[PDB]
Amino acid sequence: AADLAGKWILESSENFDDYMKAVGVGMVMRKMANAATPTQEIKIDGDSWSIKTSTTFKTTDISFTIGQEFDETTGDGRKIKTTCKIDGNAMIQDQKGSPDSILSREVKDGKMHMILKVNDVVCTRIYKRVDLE
Ligand SMILES: CCCCCC/C=C\CCCCCCCC(=O)O
Repeated sequence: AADLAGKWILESSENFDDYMKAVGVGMVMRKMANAATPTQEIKIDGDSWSIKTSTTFKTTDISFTIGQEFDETTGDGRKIKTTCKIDGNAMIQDQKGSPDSILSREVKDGKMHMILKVNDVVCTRIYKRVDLE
């Protein structure tokens, strides 16, 4: 999963609105989030990670150690317990709360595929790399 490092910008999205409805995001915030073109900046040092997700209206920042449970507050404001692990090509962010959700990221054919799963909803968001320097 080491190649997730760098900067990424959203290229395509499928079923994000239903994902947000399932986790309880309100109407106005869904309007903003659906229209957004977020960037993700991912840094990796050994088993230490950070991920900054930026939009014009909201930024989230998390930092963690692979395998170590930590407190996360999501962009929409849910308090959850998160554990991240590496599974070959993918880094999986397993979120416990109300509701639970699974977020996976992996690079394929040069693009970061982020799959978000909650209850019976699956959302796929594909990011293109932004070259740094
Ligand atoms: C900075 C990101 C905040 C986006 C607005 C908050 C609304 C919904 C958040 C749902 C959980 C996080 C989804 C992340 C999707 C993605 O990174 O493309």
